[PDB]
Amino acid sequence: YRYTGKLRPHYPLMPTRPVPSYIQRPDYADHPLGMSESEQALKGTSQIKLLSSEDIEGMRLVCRLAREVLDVAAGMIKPGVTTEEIDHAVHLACIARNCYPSPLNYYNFPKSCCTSVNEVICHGIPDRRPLQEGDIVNVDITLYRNGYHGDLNETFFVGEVDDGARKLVQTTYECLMQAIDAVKPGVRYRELGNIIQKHAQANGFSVVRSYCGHGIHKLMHTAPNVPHYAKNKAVGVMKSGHVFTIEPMICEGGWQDETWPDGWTAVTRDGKRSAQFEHTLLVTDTGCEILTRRLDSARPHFMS
Ligand SMILES: CCCC(CCC)[C@H](N)P(=O)(O)O
Ligand SMILES: [Co+2]
Ligand SMILES: [Co+2]
Ligand SMILES: [K+]
Repeated sequence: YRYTGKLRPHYPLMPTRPVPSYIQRPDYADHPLGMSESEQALKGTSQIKLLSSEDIEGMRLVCRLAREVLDVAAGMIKPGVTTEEIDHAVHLACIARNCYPSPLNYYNFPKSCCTSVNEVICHGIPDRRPLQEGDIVNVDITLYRNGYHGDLNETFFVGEVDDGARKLVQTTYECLMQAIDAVKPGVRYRELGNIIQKHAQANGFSVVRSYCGHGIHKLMHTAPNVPHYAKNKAVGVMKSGHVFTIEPMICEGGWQDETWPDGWTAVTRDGKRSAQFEHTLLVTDTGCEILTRRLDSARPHFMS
């Protein structure tokens, strides 16, 4: 394998972290290949679930807890801390909240969160590499509680970063907020990518195409599929009761991605940097509730 950038995996990994048996587990947790019976059963569906009041409560809770855990991880970002150390803290933080770390054994994913440094687009595996001054790092948190998953991520600065890093992360955040702002009943899911690409491109960045936002509730990933690029073919129209994510990945260079031989780590083919933010959103009668919103600050971590 020829790496696309300077980053390399830092192995061996610590042995897999166990979750106490009293934490309720999603169906794939114990599947030998980490496959989900219920996602298999609904694979290929276009029908978007209208959540019940009890579902909405379940989603509010799990998403609030996911936010808390992401916030635990943000508090750790600094030069010298390994992504593994971050994952350990995130794993304990999930357990402490009576939640299962959703990524753990999802299609055999080895860790409890995704850490994506620099040219990693998404799904980086926490490992022995210490964070370095000037890195950007996304931490992606997904938690599972009482039958519900809650999904969010933020990109962070590691010490002082260059102007190019500032601009990429800022623009990425602005792309997310511009898309969220459009969400309300009657809007086509395919329109969000127009908004995202328009802003990214205006700033000289490209929009990853291979990974999309998604419905989320009882399944981790389900309808609708939500592309972040312009003129996509997404099916569906927003209605009050819909729950989905928007999670744009934006890049310094080209949009093209490839996967490391670990089967997960998605990197820019050119080796240039990529940033992402993600919220889980509930469509309301009037607009949208940001279920994974920070409660104790109006701003994401990179802005302070
Ligand atoms: C590799 C795992 C993928 C998933 C989380 C897994 C439950 C991510 N949080 P995503 O949907 O890519 O935001
Ligand atoms: Co996520
Ligand atoms: Co997601
Ligand atoms: K990245």
